[PDB]
Amino acid sequence: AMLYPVLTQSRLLSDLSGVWNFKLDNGKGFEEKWYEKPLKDADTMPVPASYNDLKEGTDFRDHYGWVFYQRNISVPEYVKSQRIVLRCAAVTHYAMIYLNGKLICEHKGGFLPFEVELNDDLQDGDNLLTIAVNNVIDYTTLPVGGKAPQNNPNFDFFNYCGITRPVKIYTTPETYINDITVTADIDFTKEEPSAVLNYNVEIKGITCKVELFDEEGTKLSETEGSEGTFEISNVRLWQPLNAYLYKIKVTAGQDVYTLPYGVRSVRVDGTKFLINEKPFYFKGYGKHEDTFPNGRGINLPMNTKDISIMKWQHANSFRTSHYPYSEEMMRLCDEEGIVVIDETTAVGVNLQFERIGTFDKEHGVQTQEHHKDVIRDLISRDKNHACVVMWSIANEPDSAAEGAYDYFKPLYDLARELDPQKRPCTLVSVQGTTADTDCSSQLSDVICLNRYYGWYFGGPDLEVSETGLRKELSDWGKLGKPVMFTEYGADTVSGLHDTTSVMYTEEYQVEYYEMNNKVFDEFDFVVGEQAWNFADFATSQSLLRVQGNKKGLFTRDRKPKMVAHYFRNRWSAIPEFGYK
Amino acid sequence: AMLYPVLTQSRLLSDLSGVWNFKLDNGKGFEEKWYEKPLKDADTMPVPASYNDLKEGTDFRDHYGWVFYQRNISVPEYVKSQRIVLRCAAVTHYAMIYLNGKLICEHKGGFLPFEVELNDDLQDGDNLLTIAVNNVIDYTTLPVGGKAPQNNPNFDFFNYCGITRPVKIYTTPETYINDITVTADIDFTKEEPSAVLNYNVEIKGITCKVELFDEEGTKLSETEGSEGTFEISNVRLWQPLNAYLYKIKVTAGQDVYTLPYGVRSVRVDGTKFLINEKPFYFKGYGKHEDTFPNGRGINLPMNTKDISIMKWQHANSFRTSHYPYSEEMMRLCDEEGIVVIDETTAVGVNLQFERIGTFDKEHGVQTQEHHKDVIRDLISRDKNHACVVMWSIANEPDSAAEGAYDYFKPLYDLARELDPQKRPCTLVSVQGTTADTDCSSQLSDVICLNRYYGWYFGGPDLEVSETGLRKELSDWGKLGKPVMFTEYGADTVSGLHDTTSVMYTEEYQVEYYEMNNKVFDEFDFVVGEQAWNFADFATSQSLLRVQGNKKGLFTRDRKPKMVAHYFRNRWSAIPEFGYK
Ligand SMILES: CNc1nc2sc3c(N4CCN([C@@H]5O[C@H](C(=O)O)[C@@H](O)[C@H](O)[C@H]5O)CC4)nnnc3c2c2c1CCCC2
Ligand SMILES: CNc1nc2sc3c(N4CCN([C@@H]5O[C@H](C(=O)O)[C@@H](O)[C@H](O)[C@H]5O)CC4)nnnc3c2c2c1CCCC2
Ligand SMILES: CNc1nc2sc3c(N4CCNCC4)nnnc3c2c2c1CCCC2
Ligand SMILES: CNc1nc2sc3c(N4CCNCC4)nnnc3c2c2c1CCCC2
Repeated sequence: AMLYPVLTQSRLLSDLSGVWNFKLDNGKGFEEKWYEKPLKDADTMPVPASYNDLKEGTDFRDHYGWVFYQRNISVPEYVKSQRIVLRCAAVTHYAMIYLNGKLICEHKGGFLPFEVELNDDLQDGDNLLTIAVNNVIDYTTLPVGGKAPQNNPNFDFFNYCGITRPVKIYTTPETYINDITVTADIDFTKEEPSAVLNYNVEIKGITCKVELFDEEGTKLSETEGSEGTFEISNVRLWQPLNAYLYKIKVTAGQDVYTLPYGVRSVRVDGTKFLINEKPFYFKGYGKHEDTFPNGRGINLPMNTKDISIMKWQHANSFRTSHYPYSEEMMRLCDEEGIVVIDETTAVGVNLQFERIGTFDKEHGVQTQEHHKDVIRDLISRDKNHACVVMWSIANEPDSAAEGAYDYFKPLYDLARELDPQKRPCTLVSVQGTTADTDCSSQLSDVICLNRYYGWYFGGPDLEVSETGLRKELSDWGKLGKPVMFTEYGADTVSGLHDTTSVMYTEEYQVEYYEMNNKVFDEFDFVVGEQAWNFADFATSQSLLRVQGNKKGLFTRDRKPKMVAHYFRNRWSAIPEFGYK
Repeated sequence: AMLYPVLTQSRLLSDLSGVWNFKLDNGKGFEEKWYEKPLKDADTMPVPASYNDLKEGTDFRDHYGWVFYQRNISVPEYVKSQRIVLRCAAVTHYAMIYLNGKLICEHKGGFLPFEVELNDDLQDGDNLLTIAVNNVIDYTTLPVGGKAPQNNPNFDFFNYCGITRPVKIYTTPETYINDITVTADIDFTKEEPSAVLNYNVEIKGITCKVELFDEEGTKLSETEGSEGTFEISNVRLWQPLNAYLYKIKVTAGQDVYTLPYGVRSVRVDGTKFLINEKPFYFKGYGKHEDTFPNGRGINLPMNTKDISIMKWQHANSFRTSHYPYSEEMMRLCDEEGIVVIDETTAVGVNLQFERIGTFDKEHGVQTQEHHKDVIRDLISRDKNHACVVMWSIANEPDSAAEGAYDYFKPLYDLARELDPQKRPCTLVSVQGTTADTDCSSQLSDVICLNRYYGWYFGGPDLEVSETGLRKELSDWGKLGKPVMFTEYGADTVSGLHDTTSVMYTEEYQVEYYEMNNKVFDEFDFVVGEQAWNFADFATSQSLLRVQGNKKGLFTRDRKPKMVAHYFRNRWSAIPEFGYK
């Protein structure tokens, strides 16, 4: 369980972000005890941020192995009173915290938070904090390092690493709040729908009371109970592009924490994805925590810029593509009313492109245990987010291979059981699968395709490509379930133009999406269009990557390609609800 | 009078185009007799083409003065039988032909054809042809060289010079055809309109008979008479975007020449520009004979490409901006059905931007005599072109200054009297004039404005700019005449993009034209929208020119800016006829 550190009367918060000392491991790093003494001949390195692009030459950009972040720490003795904790929101890949020279914590997983307490190794005076980060990826990591001394991603984005998100120090009373959970039942029956919310607070280390406020701070109800309930008639339902967030003050044993919460219902019904009992239609794109020169590092300004562009463009949703995003971005979609598809680090679980099969148990992937710890850690983190309407177990696994069904079912189950809101589960299907062959047809509530008819398939022949896409999508309808496209797009170099289009031209990109959009619009069970990608992003080099991935509607610096004006006009004529 | 040299049973045609010898005058050129001996230490230089960009360094690009083209010539004695003529379709600025060392011809005016006969200095064997070209521009040239050793154009395009169009050698019988003229009267009354055409052939140095064919070569009528007539019931009327061209074989004294001709009526009526008695609406742009690295040189392929793009874009017209275009392009618009506004070299007749006034007679411009010879030479050349529906006496003269009316009336008159079809006359008004102040309000059948509300005026404030444009255009309506915009646009660097537009961005360009187009659409007396410019073109350097003029809808190599897709959608929903 991981609550978002905030400033409360009961808890303090001090950011450690800034320029830290930094050294690339030379192999002999751990041998000598760098985590013991202050790094020598060190380099400077802002935190929070990916370090790959922040220096010059390939030696930083393409480093294999470990790096050492190092910074000094010092708390006021008058604080030992309360509990001292170190929250690392995300260290890409493996983290190893040393204080004063001793290991204190260790973590696997580059995109989710982890904490460690400091009360009993926090010395007096100036303490030597050391965070060593490893970037190696393999068949035991999610995301999955392939075989082709260098990391070779089995995924189409660059392997940005370092202290990707912030490192803070918060405190707490000795017995504290540790995990608040809230769910809602809404009775749309009444012409003025109302709702009953179920609280479930948890403490560790006494009386606990719950206060419920409205948008403006107006209190409206109170109760006591580490597992009580609450009633709200004439309830302001959170809605896509129309967020309403209540707030919640849990006072419990000299400790109080506040939580926003939006009241809405998610439910699949036949070929309809329903939000607050209405037939939604996804409009938006798959995104990437990718900016220059931050790498995958957190970027509050671009977060707001990205959401400003989405509203300008008349979109309503995005998918945390290939990894969970920052907590800040998740809260922002709550405030702004952005429907989010929250997705795990499970990309590259596919060895298809003697031959080893993906789910061979001696020579194939070794990810299921960690895949489970991710599903749990992620749902623990974002369970209370009204923006989250669905979960994505994995992006493009070899889901039509043998071993496939056996791999994923234990993970779907774990997901369906750990979501206090029992939200729809899916996985994003790669090109090649079909209704009959895809283990997703059974395990998933929503069929999410990534199809590229007009690019990989059939490009530059958009007629032949249309025939293919009708044929395949037609078949997908026989499952009687909601199907949305989570990726489709074409690599386009901003600036390349032509009257009779050729591939890579802004005109070819617009035509591609006209064909796909025409076919989408023929099937009432298509409940979503999400283009890949929102914006150009960095990938590993290869002959097929024109200085990265150029499938964005926008450039890496958020300037619109012609296609961005095509979608803005199309999405403006398509409602959040009732499109079918 | 100048007929377009073609291949006829009576006349031969041999192109002299190719790589000629070429030398930049060093001042001492004429002193020594370069036109006498073969140039020494010469350079290579294709003809036909502007020479400025065909070499490296500023020394070619920015040469002040004379250059010497030189090529060898040799005719088969068995030709002396017939008349031998040298037709120079266009030598930019001043031309001076030498044969074997003797001057044979001289010309002023860089954009119209001129010929000279060779029978009596054409030696036997190999003859030394020499064409010396001068690029100097001043208050006595059209276009007008300003005061700010270098040419400073008082016009916004680069001063490309050299043998701009081709040099050929044709022959003729001794008594020959010299100028055919045809006009038409159509009786739209009948439900199957018919027409009577009036021939007017001219010979110099005998029987002459006229044959009339249809599109496919089917003869349909014959007659005799150097000034006879002809009748055609159920006539195929040439029409915008629907050309029908009859042909005409004038056999006369062992000499025959063929001429295409289209039957259509042009007539202004109130606030309506009527073609074949219907209310036309101009759709298109102002263009420039500008390609790389040809300079202003002729370019048959780009001519066809430009016309292909216009049909793709759903345009119907263009203006020979700032100079008459090649004969080939003029014939092409006949074949393809492009309405053309034929315009003279008279740009820069405006000194506004002790102070000298434009039409001061000692210190101002000295162009009226030549301006007249241009009006005559031009109408003599293009009189029979169905594509030509209007004449432009001058682009942006100081038409609201004193002396203005006196300057232009003699030229309007000369124009209105020399057009066998009595076609509408105009001049294109610069920013600043108004209905009351513009000598064009009286002399012109169509008010043609060049306004820049949104750029020079008011940019980046498109609201304030709209208020200005409504205010001014409103007033222009009080004249009860047809008003079309012949220029409006905004400098746009292909590739610069933004969601919240800034000037120079493809998005700002599209918004500019949306505002102007909205206001245009409010006034039923606006009969035309022609954007400036069709494509990016070269200008003299200055702080206000981003590597030339970037106001094109297309780049200099004909690739579309976003705005080119905005117009194509708008023009597709606007008819050639009946828009009002
Ligand atoms: C019709 N038959 C084909 N089907 C396919 S599929 C495929 C392929 N994957 C697709 C799916 N993406 C997904 O989409 C995005 C992207 O690819 O840009 C990624 O950014 C994103 O992270 C990822 O989710 C990951 C990788 N990569 N390369 N070639 C192909 C290919 C080809 C053909 C025909 C021969 C040529 C290649
Ligand atoms: C609203 N008040 C103004 N009005 C005007 S007018 C003007 C100006 N001319 C206009 C008209 N063009 C014509 O249009 C094209 C073009 O300009 O690109 C040319 O290519 C084309 O050959 C030619 O026909 C020739 C030149 N050049 N520079 N500044 C201005 C200016 C300015 C202001 C305010 C201050 C800033 C400058
Ligand atoms: C794991 N992600 C991928 N998935 C796929 S699928 C497919 C294909 N197709 C699919 C349709 N059926 C016929 C064969 N052809 N070539 N490459 C691919 C392909 C690739 C990758 C990533 C590595 C590069 C190629
Ligand atoms: C001959 N072509 C021009 N015409 C014009 S008109 C105008 C203006 N305006 C017009 C509206 N009334 C208020 C003043 N301001 N600045 N420059 C100009 C201007 C220029 C040129 C060419 C040289 C550069 C400037």
